[PDB]
Amino acid sequence: CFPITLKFVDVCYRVRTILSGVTGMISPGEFMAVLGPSGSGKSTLLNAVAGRLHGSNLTGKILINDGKITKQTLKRTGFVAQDDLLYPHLTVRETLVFVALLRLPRSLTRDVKLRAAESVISELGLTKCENTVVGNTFIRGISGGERKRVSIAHELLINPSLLVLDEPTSGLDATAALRLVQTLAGLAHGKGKTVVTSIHQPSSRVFQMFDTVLLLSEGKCLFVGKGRDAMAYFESVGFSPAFPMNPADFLLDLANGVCQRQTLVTAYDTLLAPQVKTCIGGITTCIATWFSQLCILLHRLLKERRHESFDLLRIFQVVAASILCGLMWWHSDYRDVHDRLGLLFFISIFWGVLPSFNAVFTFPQERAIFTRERASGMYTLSSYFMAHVLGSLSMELVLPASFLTFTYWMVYLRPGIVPFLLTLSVLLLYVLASQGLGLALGAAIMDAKKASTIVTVTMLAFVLTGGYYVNKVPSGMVWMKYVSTTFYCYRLLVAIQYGSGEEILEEEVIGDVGMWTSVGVLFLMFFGYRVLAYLALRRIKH
Amino acid sequence: CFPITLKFVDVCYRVRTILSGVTGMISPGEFMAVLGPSGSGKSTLLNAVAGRLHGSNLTGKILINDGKITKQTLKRTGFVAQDDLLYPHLTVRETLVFVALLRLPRSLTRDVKLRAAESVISELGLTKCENTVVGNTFIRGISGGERKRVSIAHELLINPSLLVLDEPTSGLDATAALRLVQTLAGLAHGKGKTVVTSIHQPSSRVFQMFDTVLLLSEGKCLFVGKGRDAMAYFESVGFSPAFPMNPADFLLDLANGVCQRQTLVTAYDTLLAPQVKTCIGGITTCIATWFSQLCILLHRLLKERRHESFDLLRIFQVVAASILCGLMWWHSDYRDVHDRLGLLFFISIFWGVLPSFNAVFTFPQERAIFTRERASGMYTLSSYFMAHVLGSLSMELVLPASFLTFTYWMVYLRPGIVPFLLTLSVLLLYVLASQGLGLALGAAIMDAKKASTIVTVTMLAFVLTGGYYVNKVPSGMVWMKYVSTTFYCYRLLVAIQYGSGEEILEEEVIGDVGMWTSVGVLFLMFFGYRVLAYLALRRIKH
Ligand SMILES: CC1=CC(=O)CC(C)(C)[C@@]1(O)/C=C/C(C)=C\C(=O)O
Repeated sequence: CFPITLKFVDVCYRVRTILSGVTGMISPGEFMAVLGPSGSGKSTLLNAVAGRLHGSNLTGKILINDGKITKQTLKRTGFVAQDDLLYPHLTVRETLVFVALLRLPRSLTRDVKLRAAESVISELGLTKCENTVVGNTFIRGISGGERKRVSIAHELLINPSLLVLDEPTSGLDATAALRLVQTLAGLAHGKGKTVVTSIHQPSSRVFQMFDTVLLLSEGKCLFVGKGRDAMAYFESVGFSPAFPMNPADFLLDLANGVCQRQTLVTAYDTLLAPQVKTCIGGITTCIATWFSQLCILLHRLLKERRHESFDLLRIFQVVAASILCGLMWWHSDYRDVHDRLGLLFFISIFWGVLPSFNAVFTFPQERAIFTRERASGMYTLSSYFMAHVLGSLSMELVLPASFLTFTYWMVYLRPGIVPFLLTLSVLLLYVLASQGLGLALGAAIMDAKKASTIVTVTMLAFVLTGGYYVNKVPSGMVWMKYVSTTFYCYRLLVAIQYGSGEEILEEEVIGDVGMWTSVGVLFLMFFGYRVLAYLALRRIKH
Repeated sequence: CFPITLKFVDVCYRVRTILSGVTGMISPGEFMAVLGPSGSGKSTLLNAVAGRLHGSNLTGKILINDGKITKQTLKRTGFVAQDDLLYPHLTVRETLVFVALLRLPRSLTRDVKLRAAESVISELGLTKCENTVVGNTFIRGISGGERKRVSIAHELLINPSLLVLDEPTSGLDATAALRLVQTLAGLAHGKGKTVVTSIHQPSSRVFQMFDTVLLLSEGKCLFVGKGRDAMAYFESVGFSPAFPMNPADFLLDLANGVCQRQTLVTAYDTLLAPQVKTCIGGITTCIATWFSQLCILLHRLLKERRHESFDLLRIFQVVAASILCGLMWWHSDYRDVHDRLGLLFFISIFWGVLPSFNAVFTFPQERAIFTRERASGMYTLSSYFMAHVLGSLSMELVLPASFLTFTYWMVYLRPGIVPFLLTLSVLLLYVLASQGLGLALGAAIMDAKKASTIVTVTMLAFVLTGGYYVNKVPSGMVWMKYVSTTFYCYRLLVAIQYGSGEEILEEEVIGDVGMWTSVGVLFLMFFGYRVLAYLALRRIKH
């Protein structure tokens, strides 16, 4: 009930000039294709007419519906990008319901907000595959011609009226590239939209689906016409095919100089180009809509935190370490101290290296998805950060709580329920204070290979200064132990099992720092590493 | 000076039947294309006519030059496969010289064996790019249209006369797919070869380069003719295009039933198919040619072992560990034993975990290249295995020999040159006996992710039983220490630094196993892990 008339009369985009003099207008109900050679600037004319390149070095009068490009007339414009950014473990129906709860406004009820994710299922051909998982090339899911049809459905929830795609039929085979163009011509004809696209190398019966074409040979345009008379035009200039050929291949051969392009630029500006020119509170509301954004993001990512934590090779490493501790220290005796202290220091190494090494892969693997979803009005950074914080400290407390229950009663540590719940609490605090070091380095580096070798050097300096290997620290590096997390875990485990002398009586048992000082620093390192992981994600200003 | 006439009259290939009734003959000097839909069995007719599918379920009379397919008439047949398997760090000229020394026979001199790798450089268009490295999508090297032109040059060194390619112009852009077909039509015309290929979706002026075509729609063939009269044939049956279209797109549309295929199969067998039927010592020699194969393989892989060992993130981890050992134990004193024993056990952990973790990535990353090169008469397994054994024990002795020289003289171990060359020898033997555990597990599993978690569990059981953490092993797992490599390294380092009492006098200093028993087991584990790594590569029978 509201059409749209795109009209651009612009001039060059100097980075060399990518575009130089292009022009043309698009009416409602008109499926248009923009085709040229590779590296000719057809990915820039689309990207600058949806409103994503402006200001610095782009001058022109790209005007939308006899007006001006505005934030008001930009919510009704969907730019389907070239690559697909989806979560693998979600199903196709769960993908489009979680997106529908974030894109659509909050004034609507939750009965039409998931009804409008149901008609988009049937408007495209996504009805047979609404229960299989999406997957990737690791997880066997939907086909490649349907992942593109989901990404088009991501942009049709907001009901746009100018849909600008960017090479849709690239990578698709011969019969899904035809069927995807057939349903895009149904949107422009049967619904009234203004679909604009750029096909790389169209086949012959894909070129019969177009209503308006546009050539681009390194800047300047050669033909802006209806498309059925693209061959009747070029024979008036003196060009014709010498053998039966695809019409989209002849006029794409004319663009890069191959004759059978100096006289094509000149004849356009004198015969065809001066013809289209003639047609020219907010207090208690912003709190409750913050927690509404957080409850949706904990349910999207719940299947992703479960695959990341409960991997079948991370279970085998904990099962294999829980039997070796239970067999080398089987039925230990408490009055030989040098063995009991080596049990309590292996636990501090093992649960400081595993939560901290696997946490550097969280943010580099999702920085391409996040920066697309953020600049679409779905969520800010403070609610995407607090869904990885709260979603990881609920799933990472399952394997160390099962390591210790199986081990504590075979290796014969202190009996009773009160020295067991103190050993469980110090261990689970040391797990949470140790993956914050992984989140702080993985978000300040943004490379999973350069940050996996700095977190290894960092946890090497925390082990050697933990107080077990070297006893006489050489008077210049005594400060090095007060910043290591392994030092504060190991001196708490010994204080629970032995206390302060009086029953074992070598003053490795008697500590030097304290009992409450060691737990007040592991909370300072728990909150202090999630702040420095947020200030490094704020630093990437888009 | 020896042409070849391929002639196949075969019947079905039942795995459902992929092929069912195809036939046809190819003359010398005739560039032929085999085109059909995806999943129609055009990758099987090529793969079975070069001589790579036979015996079990393939029956027919595929005969070469009025004869029979034989090992004699199979050296002159080059099957250029679909994917490219090249080493990245070699240049294009060094790639084709190392292959020319292996493919060509040994009776020739080494003046024409690299002259025949020089004319193949100029016969293809590989003259401008004969000095840039090959690379991959990690290392910036040659373009994608030239990596295919190197893989064609890999097969033209032996000078074939029947060149069978398999989708060459797949992934290439619009103007390198044309230029690659133009030089393949020059081999069939200007040299006299018999080029057979299968193009996926040819453009219009690529289809003008063909001399003979063949359609395949799920088994049976529809047209075997000259190609220029493929449109004059189908109008005699009653099919014609309704709009101007690529001729390779009309008759590929007829294959999968789309009309504008029941009457096409019937009309072929009655009108066109009964027309092509009417035309129907060794003792001292095998030693010296083993070492000649080994000297070529150490020079191919020398740039690959250098990138695998001297990576700039593996240098930083050794530099960062050599300063922490030199600063925590700076100017150590020899008469406090509990600190000196913790220096000697960290060294045993650090150089047992690093050579053994990085050795499991050697054989899984090169099993696709090796099984193609082996079944081409280039090398056997015993000379490919002894080039990874001898090429890795020369490059892995550089970082631990520089760790110990910087560390031994700051941490103040025993003075003199004779206790230093004993500490260097025990360490370098423990490095070589530890990567054999990586080569044994990485060649018995053939997966870099499943074998990286078993080598971590294995080196966890070797640390806890090494004799440092637990002193009183609980009487049932005392056997577990005699198979760990860390136990035999750590008890040798202590025996060099302290001897057997008499100057420090706690019997952790006095050993229990011996001085020569501990070095005779580290040679048994040095030779015993390269045998079990060869018997697991012999197990993959092609
Ligand atoms: C050998 C190994 C494999 C694992 O399972 C993880 C772990 C961290 C425990 C370890 O790296 C052990 C390291 C040890 C014991 C000490 C150290 O660092 O000085």
